[PDB]
Amino acid sequence: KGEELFTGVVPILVELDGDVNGHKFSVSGEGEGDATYGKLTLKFICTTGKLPVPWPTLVTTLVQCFARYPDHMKQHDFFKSAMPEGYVQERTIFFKDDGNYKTRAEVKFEGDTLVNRIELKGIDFKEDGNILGHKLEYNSSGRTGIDPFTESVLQSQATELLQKKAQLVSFKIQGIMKRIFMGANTLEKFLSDENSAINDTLKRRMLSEFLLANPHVLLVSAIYTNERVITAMSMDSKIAYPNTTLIRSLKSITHSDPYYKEVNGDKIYGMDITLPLMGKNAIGALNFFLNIDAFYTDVVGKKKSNTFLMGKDGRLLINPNREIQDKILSAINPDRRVAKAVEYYNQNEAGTLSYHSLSGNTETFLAIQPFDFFENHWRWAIGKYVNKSLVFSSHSNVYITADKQKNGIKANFKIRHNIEDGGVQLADHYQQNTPIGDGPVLLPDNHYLSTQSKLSKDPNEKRDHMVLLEFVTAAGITLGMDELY
Amino acid sequence: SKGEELFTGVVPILVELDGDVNGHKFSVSGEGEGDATYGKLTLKFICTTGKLPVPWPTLVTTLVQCFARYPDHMKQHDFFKSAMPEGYVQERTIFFKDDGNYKTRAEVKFEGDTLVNRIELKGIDFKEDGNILGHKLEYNSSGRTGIDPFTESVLQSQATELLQKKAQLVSFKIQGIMKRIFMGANTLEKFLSDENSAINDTLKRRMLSEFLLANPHVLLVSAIYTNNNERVITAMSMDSKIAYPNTTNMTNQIRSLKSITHSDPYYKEVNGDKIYGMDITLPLQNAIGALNFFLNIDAFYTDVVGKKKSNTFLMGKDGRLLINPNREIQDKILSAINPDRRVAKAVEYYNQNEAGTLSYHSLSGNTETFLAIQPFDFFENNGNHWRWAIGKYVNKSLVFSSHSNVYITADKQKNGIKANFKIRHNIEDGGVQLADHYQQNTPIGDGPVLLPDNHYLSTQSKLSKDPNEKRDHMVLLEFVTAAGITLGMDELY
Repeated sequence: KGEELFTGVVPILVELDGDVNGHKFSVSGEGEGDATYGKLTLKFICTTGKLPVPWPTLVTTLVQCFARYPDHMKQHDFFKSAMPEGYVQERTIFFKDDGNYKTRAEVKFEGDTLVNRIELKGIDFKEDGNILGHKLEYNSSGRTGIDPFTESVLQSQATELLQKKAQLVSFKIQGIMKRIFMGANTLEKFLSDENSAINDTLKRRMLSEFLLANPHVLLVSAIYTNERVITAMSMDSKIAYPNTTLIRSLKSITHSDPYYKEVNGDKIYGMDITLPLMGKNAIGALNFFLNIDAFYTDVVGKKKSNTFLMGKDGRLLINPNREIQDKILSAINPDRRVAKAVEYYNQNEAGTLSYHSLSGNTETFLAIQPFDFFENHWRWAIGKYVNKSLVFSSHSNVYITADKQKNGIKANFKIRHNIEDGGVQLADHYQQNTPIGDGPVLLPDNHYLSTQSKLSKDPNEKRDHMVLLEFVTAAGITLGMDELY
Repeated sequence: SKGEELFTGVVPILVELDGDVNGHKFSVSGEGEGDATYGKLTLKFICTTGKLPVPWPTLVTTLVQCFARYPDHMKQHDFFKSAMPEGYVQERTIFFKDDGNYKTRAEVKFEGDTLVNRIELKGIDFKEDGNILGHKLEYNSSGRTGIDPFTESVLQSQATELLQKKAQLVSFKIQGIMKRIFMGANTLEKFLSDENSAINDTLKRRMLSEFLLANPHVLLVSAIYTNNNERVITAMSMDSKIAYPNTTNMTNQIRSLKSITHSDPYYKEVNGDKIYGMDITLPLQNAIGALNFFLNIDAFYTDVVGKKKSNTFLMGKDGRLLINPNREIQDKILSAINPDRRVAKAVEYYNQNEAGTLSYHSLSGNTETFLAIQPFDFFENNGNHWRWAIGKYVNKSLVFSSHSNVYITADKQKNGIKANFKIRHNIEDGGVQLADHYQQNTPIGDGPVLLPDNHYLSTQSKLSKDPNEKRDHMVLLEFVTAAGITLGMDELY
């Protein structure tokens, strides 16, 4: 019921009202979540001026409702269950040898927006100490609480997953293209030389069917060299038969370089694939225009995603950002490491690589999956990429446990903040979540939530601010008493 | 590594152990198979000298990491396979705390198609009344001694998701194949529907043959004309050749047809072979005739099961096995094959068109099986009729057993690898018997090998017995996988 509210991208708003040692301040946040992937993209601004505390101290306080719960564990999800009315989330954060935060928040829906209103009160802080003195670092470093084996598992998983998703897109593209070429061959067999057996009217019906069976094709023409051309074209839902006009040397399948075709007032990106009708080996040729733009949803999906389709020389055939379509990768991105992707492509070998992204000043991890769309001329490649600095950052964990007396959940965990020039500042978290409203909620079995966070800055934001990117995922030993926990 | 190429399929395993522990000489012979693709090992070990003087669990690490599953991105770090086929020497010293120690030297190499493991083991300084020589260790692991709950949470969740995902991926491929059949069938219907056109029967035969050529999962197709020039044009995909057989009161059932239909699955006799399939019959404002084709279900064997046998099945109405690795249970219902009533949860998933997992006891052996069911429509109803389901299953007791790990590190001097690890054997009335392992592997041949970056190998093992084996023996099932922080240490630490 609440899971249903987290099916697409959800707009996030967060308002924090804070007072630490008498220093009052306010933080406003905006962004979006996708629980399908556990992705959180957030920007926070301090509206009162300078923030009196380090930004890292307020991350756990500033939405576990966007945690990715594997389908087998979607019954242990209280955060989404409490939606749409919401949940109260109170914490006490003890900074060792310093003050403590007391937070009370309300995470609820206001229309399509998931809101997080927070009241925070801090006391007993040292004015010269790591918090009020701003001596904590912006992001985590060092091996303090990182299990190498655990991180090995998770990293290997991430890399395999990225590689697999690229493979799965390729297969889907190949499926679509296989059918086109299979049908094109059949057309070739009938249109070859069925003099009388096939009258032009019957030929046209075969051409229209080809288009109907393969919506990724815009038009198809049989060019006979009774020099003539029977052409069919797909206008919206409707097959029309335009009267084009005008081979010989052709003796093998060929395709044009991709280009834009003007149909109506739209420019459609595609390519012309011409197949000879020979006969006695050149009776004519069959040509069709492959609508590459018709693959947008097949490559990128219904929601924007980090997927691209790439051709000869690293040319972007499909991309979420339409502005870089038809542009070469190495000509758009200065980072010369991108050339590894064209190299993978040219060697018809799948593989990963790292490069700097123009969009976002982030290190990007990219999986390239080359594939032949017909059995380097007939070769494309899928690209799946992700924020490298996020995906291979350390995981912090919270052991979620049910509190029956309060129809809710509880959790205790330790955040370790890096101190300037050496050492760790402990922040001992105590949490209790209670639903808003007396409706049925899912009290879960014990399980873990695992978070990767990366802090950054908006180069164009003049005010005191934090950009927060996170992955949040749920894991548990729930169907496996076979290990004897 | 040209070695990895030797581990592409299932590989036969043989293991010979020659043992001496405090003067008690013994010999162990092992047989089985590995698939490095999945990290799967299936082994049976026999003691040929009589009773084994040591507990079987003490010998599982001695009695084949060449079969570890290495992710593509970590392949350059697979020393074990890179040393093949010439092989590697694997020496260990195993210190049993407050007791004796094993010294093993083994040679893991190829002898023909068989990966062999010849082991010489020498044990000294053991207490005759102690956990080893006194047989006071248990058969399998128990208790929370050295399992990180979080780590096991990750791995278990991964396993469950993976199993569910693989079922989904087979379903899509089946749907792909079926989508084209029905797309082509519709086109046939459009052309064969106008008998009053210039579509001569000869042109109809060509369209029918193309349909078969484009869709090799179809055995034959017939256009049955009823309401004028009573005739039947049939094409059949014979031995790589499209032939045109000549058939001549199912004429009123075609007259009765008012939507697409399929027969119940059955076996059709073509030549001397029974081909399992079903008839799909499509009508040509009434009923000019019908188009019928026979869907060869057996033609989906490789699409469902793969080139190597695997734990996949294709299931129809009432839990009927359409495709299965074991051909003997084809056409049989799941609930009528397996006594375990929990199998009915599959069938329930199927009827509700909802994916999900379940547990049941496998006829196979005495194994608890974990099964993911993925229902899917192979044609677009509000009823079943046009629904199948994929089943992916695995040994539940193995997949959700604890993982033991070894930190593999390179030894540059000896052109090989090294590792230290600790196994905790459960003591009968008691606690844990530590077994501190020290390992050093060196290649046999003087050829190039891959010295790896540091990484982990992770093993799940389950010990069992063959009820029909009268001799002292161990049945060992294992998963072995490789994991590492290789392309992301900087972003991390």
